[PDB]
Amino acid sequence: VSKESERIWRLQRARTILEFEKMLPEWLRSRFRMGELCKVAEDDFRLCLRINEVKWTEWKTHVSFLNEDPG
Amino acid sequence: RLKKRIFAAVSEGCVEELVELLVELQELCRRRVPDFLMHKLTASDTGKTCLMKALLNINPNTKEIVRILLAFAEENDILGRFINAEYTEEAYEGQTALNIAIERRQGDIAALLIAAGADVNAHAKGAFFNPKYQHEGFYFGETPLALAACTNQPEIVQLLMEHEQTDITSRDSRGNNILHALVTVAEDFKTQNDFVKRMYDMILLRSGNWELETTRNNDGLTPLQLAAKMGKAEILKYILSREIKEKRLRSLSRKFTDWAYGPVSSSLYDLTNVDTTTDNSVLEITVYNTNIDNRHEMLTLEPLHTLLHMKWKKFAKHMFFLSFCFYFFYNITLTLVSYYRPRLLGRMFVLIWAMCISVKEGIAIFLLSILSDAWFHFVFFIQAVLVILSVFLYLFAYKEYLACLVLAMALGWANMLYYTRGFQSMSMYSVMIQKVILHDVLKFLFVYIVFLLGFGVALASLIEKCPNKDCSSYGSFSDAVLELFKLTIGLGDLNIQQNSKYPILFLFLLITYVILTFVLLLNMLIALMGETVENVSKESERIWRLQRARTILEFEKMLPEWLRSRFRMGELCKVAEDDFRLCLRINEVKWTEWKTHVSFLNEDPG
Ligand SMILES: COc1ncnc(OC)c1C(=O)Nc1nc(C(F)(F)F)c(-c2ccnc(C(C)(C)C#N)c2)s1
Ligand SMILES: COc1ncnc(OC)c1C(=O)Nc1nc(C(F)(F)F)c(-c2ccnc(C(C)(C)C#N)c2)s1
Ligand SMILES: COc1ncnc(OC)c1C(=O)Nc1nc(C(F)(F)F)c(-c2ccnc(C(C)(C)C#N)c2)s1
Ligand SMILES: COc1ncnc(OC)c1C(=O)Nc1nc(C(F)(F)F)c(-c2ccnc(C(C)(C)C#N)c2)s1
Repeated sequence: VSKESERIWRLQRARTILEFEKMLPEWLRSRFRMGELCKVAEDDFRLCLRINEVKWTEWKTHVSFLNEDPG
Repeated sequence: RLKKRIFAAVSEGCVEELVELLVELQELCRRRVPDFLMHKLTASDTGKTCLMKALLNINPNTKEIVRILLAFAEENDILGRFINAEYTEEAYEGQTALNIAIERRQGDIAALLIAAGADVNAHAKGAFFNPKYQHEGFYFGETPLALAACTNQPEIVQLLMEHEQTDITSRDSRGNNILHALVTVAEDFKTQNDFVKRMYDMILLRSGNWELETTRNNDGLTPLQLAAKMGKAEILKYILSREIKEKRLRSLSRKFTDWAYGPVSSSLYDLTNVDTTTDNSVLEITVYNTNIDNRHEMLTLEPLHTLLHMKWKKFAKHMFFLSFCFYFFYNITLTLVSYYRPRLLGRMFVLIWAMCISVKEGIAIFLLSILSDAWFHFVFFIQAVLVILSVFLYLFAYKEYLACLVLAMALGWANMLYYTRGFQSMSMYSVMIQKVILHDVLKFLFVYIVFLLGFGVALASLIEKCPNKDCSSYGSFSDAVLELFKLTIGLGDLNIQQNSKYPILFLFLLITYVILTFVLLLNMLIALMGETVENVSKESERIWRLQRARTILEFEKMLPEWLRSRFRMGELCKVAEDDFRLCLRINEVKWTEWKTHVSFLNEDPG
């Protein structure tokens, strides 16, 4: 139950978040609507969500980009 | 629209001919001066140049790209302020192209940029490189040497230290030099393969001198005290028991074998900033810091363990037994004064010792997590306060002194735990000082008050106003709350006759309350027990060792200066040409590592 607690809390929170998001008026949802447009290719322009993660157990090297300039 | 073209041609790298033609066009536009060229060569939003964008995007043709860029920069006498350019944004301020070349593990281009004249002291003084807390940003040391050593690039660390203008004794914004940074980044037993230990040893031997290790950051900590502050058990074990076997760097060691004959070997350990004779030593920091949860493994290191054992066996055992005896006779006198209360030999030794304890523990509190280590200070102070208050109320004409006197007697017999925590019979109390006081008892109290109030209302509501014992002990809300409390205290009795219009609903709610309070109590019970008896015995032994070290250091602070100098662990030993550092001798016998003994201070053992 140590972990089962986290399981049940996560499930209840997800269901609560989704039903609350359903309760809002459409204009409020359009106001919140996380995710920003991003050009990915010639004409792709998809709604992307930026996720800055820190994996402090890293041993590798990264060389790729879309906007190499750190945001 | 040429800036974006140069940046795209330099980031994509699909062909260097694109950037070659674009640079020809740029030079043509420049002929019709340096500030214009680099304002067209940088991004005004962050300050990044095309060199950083070329190194941030490594591709199979990036070495030729940086060669082309540096050739074009030197062909215009601008390469000085172009290879040394740095970000301007608040988050990544100070980051230059050498930081990016090292963070991308590009050694060849790094040598190229250092040969071209990129200053090797560029401090990445940004809010991303100096995070407020870890896991939000990347702190390596704000320097190319620290970045090369933290990312496990000993080739670049050699390339950086063999350079001429490098500052090995450079201190970043946090005050850290390279060694504080290495201590900060060092992870664990087998997580980072102990490469930080390798870099620490290599950088300390390269610059063989005591300045890197005797340097205090902005918190007044040296790399050794910084390994003590954090829970870096591996780096602390390395620095403390560090034996250099080279002939020139022997004075850098902190441990010196001087004695080996066969398997027998008597080794000296250095106790300069370790043996509580200074401001705050590895011993003080390791014992008193309650923010690592690793003192179990750091207090068993090579000099610290024997230092604690020696202090104990030398004076702390005697002081501890003497204080236990004094408190035991204080409690016996208190018990005999409380039993023979006047409803005569000495009833003031109680009073003088109570005032002594109150002032001592009060001064102890005044100089300060603080409910687990410094817990007994509060209860000893409260007991002494109760005693002196009982005396004051007794010499006044108060008959309410007996309550405080009996409470003080009982609380003193309870405070007798502090002396008997490592006796295997007061184990559960010693560990539930930590377990139950944290949050489970307050969660239990909140839920129990909710149960009590709700069921008090639910049961008092069900009862009918009756002509004046009312046939019901669940009368007003307070009587129902009292009956319920007495119930969970095993003081009551449930009867089916309570003068209700709904006796079955009343009985249902009463039994529901009983069962719910039992569930609550049993949750708290299995929490307080949490047996795993092997692990709970580890916990009790660990608590005993931690408090033993803590009280050893407490007792060492009470002695005067002359008694401390008369105990003074550590024999003075000459370890170099003229070093003469206080050490601590430890004899060992190893029957496995058979080696010819060429490092020693004395050739004649004994
Ligand atoms: C080794 O222990 C002893 N040996 C011989 N005699 C003794 O007492 C005569 C004792 C002893 O522990 N006495 C105590 N006194 C008090 C005081 F409240 F008065 F402070 C105690 C106390 C304090 C706070 N919370 C509780 C709990 C949670 C248990 C409740 N309810 C109890 S406990
Ligand atoms: C935080 O809890 C509270 N705080 C303040 N007041 C309270 O009640 C006054 C309470 C409380 O728990 N009330 C309750 N109501 C009812 C009910 F009759 F509705 F079923 C309870 C009940 C009765 C019988 N079997 C169960 C289960 C199925 C769980 C078992 N086994 C639950 S319990
Ligand atoms: C209807 O009863 C209940 N309903 C719901 N919850 C409950 O408890 C959570 C209870 C209940 O009986 N509680 C109790 N408390 C205490 C106390 F320790 F405080 F004295 C109890 C007690 C009293 C006297 N001798 C003992 C022995 C020596 C047997 C022990 N051990 C225990 S009994
Ligand atoms: C005063 O406490 C005692 N003193 C001396 N002897 C005792 O044993 C008889 C007792 C004692 O515990 N009596 C109890 N009866 C019951 C009941 F289930 F019937 F409600 C209890 C109960 C209530 C709620 N949740 C549990 C769980 C699920 C945790 C279990 N298991 C058990 S507890």
